[PDB]
Amino acid sequence: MTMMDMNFKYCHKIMKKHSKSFSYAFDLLPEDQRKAVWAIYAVCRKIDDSIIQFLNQIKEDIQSIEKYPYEYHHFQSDRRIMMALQHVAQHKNIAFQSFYNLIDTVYKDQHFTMFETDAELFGYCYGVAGTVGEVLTPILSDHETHQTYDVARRLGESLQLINILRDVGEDFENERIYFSKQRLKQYEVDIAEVYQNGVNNHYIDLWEYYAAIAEKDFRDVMDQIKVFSIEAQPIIELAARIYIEILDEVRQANYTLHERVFVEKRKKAKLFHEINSKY
Ligand SMILES: CC(=C=CC=C=C(C)CC/C=C(\C)CCC=C(C)C)CC/C=C(\C)CCC=C(C)C
Repeated sequence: MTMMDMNFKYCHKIMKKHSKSFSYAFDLLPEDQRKAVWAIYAVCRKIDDSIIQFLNQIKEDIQSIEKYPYEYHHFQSDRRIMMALQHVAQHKNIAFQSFYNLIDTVYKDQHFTMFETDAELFGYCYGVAGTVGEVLTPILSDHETHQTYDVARRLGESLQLINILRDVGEDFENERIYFSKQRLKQYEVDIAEVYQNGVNNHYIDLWEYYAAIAEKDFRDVMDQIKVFSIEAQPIIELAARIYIEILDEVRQANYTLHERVFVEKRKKAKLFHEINSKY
């Protein structure tokens, strides 16, 4: 166990801590690719939770790395991750701009006001997850064209959207609603009310209307999975398929707003089999 290794293993710990689904999937990659993904997840995880002196530190470390990839830096933030990322950046191409978007997006959240329109919601989704998918693109593809970044973005955005959908109650508890004012009003939904009195027909419909957007985006990515390298395809199929499965979970929980639903490891394993079986 070198020193890099320990850094990467911390990264890995973080990812497995916070995303049982993506770990499950992405741990099935070649060693080189799965390490890179650990580093990037961790950096992003670190920014998402960073909340404000830490976040500028993380931005500064990343600017360092981008300017002078092959210098030693005294990282202000988390040194274990920045080394792991710096190591990646030496061998692979990192969309630094996408990190800066995510960072920007996370600033703006300290004064979160509700989105006026779906457009704003989809634009948050980009900043929060579309950005991640872009950062990962060079890792999961042999040759990176515009439609490679496009797909991975679309996947990223839809997964974030599936997040929102699972997390509706929890998010309300933390004084956040991600459904847009225009869509709430059109569908006649008061999220405060549903939280108290259970679900109804108007909620289900709004929730089902977003769900439709996700499933559709998921399908659109499956039919373009080829843009990713051959080892990564079934991995990315898996990750996505597990995450759509989250939607049927919420349905069986009757769209509850008083627990995180989950896809038990056995189901995860079932799906790896279905997907693996046709590769
Ligand atoms: C938790 C989970 C997921 C979490 C988050 C996700 C996302 C943020 C997707 C979008 C983000 C992407 C592409 C990059 C990540 C980095 C940032 C967005 C900064 C599913 C697995 C279940 C767990 C770990 C236990 C939870 C308990 C239950 C399900 C009962």
